[PDB]
Amino acid sequence: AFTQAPMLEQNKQLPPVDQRLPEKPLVIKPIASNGVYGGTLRTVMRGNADGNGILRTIGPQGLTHWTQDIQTVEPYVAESYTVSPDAMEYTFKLRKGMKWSDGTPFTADDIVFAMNDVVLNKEMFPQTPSAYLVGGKAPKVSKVDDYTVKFEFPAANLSFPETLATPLGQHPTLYQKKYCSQFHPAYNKNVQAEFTKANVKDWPSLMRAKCSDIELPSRWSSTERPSIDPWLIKEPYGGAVTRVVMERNPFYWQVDPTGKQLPYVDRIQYAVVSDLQAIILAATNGQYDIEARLLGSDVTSRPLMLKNQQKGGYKVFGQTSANANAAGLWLNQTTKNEKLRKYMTQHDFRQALSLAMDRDEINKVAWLGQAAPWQSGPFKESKWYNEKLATQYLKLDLAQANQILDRLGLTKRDSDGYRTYPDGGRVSLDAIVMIDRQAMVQTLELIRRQWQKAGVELVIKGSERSLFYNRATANDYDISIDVFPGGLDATLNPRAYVAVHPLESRMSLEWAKWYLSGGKQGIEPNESMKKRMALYDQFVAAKTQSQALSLFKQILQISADEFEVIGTVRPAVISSLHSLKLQNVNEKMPFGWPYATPSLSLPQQWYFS
Repeated sequence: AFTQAPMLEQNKQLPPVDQRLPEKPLVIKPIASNGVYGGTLRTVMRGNADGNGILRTIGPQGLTHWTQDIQTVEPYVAESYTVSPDAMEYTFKLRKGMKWSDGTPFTADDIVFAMNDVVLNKEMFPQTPSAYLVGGKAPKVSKVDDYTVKFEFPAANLSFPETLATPLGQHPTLYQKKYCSQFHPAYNKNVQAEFTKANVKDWPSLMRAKCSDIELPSRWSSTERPSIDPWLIKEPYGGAVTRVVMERNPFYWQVDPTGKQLPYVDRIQYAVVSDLQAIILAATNGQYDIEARLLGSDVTSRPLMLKNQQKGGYKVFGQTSANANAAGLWLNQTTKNEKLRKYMTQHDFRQALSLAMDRDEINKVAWLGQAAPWQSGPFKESKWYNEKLATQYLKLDLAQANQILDRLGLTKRDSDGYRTYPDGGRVSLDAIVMIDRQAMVQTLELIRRQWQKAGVELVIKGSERSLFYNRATANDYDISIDVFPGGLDATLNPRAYVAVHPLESRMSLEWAKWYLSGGKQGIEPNESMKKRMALYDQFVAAKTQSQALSLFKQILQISADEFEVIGTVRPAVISSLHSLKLQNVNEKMPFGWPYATPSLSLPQQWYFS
């Protein structure tokens, strides 16, 4: 029934293609055209700790997969799934006859092993990955038959199919029972014997070294770890290698609509390059068939990328980042500065700071005019769009900023012209920033000059990553600048709207610590934030789509009313490229880690014309 790549037909030692495929392979409809076999995809990683560059090239092979427009998911590794009307139980049907890369059967036993003996095993994971929890509670995972697996959660868990389409939700398909059980004491009663050979103290360390985890280097550094990936490691991603090579999985489990077993492309070759400038040089000379991850953020490179398209033989395409803001101001409402805190906690003070900002200037200078003014809210293309959350207080209005600050009682000036607190002291805010993030540093320098005209002093505290994070978790900052997620991914990454992320909800990480500790640690949030946290717990456990929509829209509305975080610009278009010869790249796909882009575009159906 099916056909195969010439390089596999060249291999007389493989089983027949019909026996390498499942009985019912997943049929992949191409982005643009039915493809032809062959070729080597040339791409690039920066340094030797860039393993997600492989994952975002080949794609997580999860139980479900995002649609191209990322509005929902469809069965992927699973042939089909069902959900109970209370949304607590998900049952997945697997593809009979599907095989791992080593030709052995892929069955419910593998999913149940991955969940019950790895993911939910507390020696392996003392903290269970949140992808498999609802309100912090784990499901019961059970084998129904050789090709059916059931997940039973203790509360409704409507987001689970979406979670299973993200890179962090792929554990269910990551662990082959046969191979991995060798390193597990419930199966290998002599496993302690493997420890010294592998230089490990315990079996979780052995399991991580041999069988790995979503983002561990060990995922890509061995050639013997079985997978269901479209290409397989052949020259591995060691810590000092200069190139990685992957080759088609002869047991890949998908066909195109003509019955060709995928992928079309035979091999992927990754250059490992230490200097981002050398990557830009190579890319703008056409040496990569795809680069849609590393170059797109450096707006300084777009002019040369565009100019050299004809010379290099490539096409630039623009992608919309999922992030709502490229460099947003997180205002710390639990700042230890008691005089400042009296104003930081006032909505109108935060409003005044936003009105004193000139986002057109920030865009022109920091982003070469390629971004656009924006606050924190989802984009119009998102079902979560809230006009107020997106666009309030965006236009420069220095007169109104000063009117508000006068009304708040900050009229007395010091000898330098700055406003002072009633009790004395310059109105001054410390902003922490990671020094190597140049556009963010430049953004803060611009805001510093702009806020001077409102009589407010911004003190830039740039540092390397460790001190930047240590300052945040120590509650030692007034402002922190970093991205606002939520343009497209608001429910996946809600950190700007409700203080649930322990490192990044920097309207107050002490508030987040209170939320995550059941109120025993951290600092009790204000009523509007406690209300959102309660709504968020209700949302995660919502029993119907309509209830979930209502609850999360309410969170976004309260966030808009409170105006806790101040956006500068939504990201410029992400400049990506592919060779003109490379077909079936979805140039309309969004950009983002939750969709593992560019692999969202189904690289197994890219092909060379």
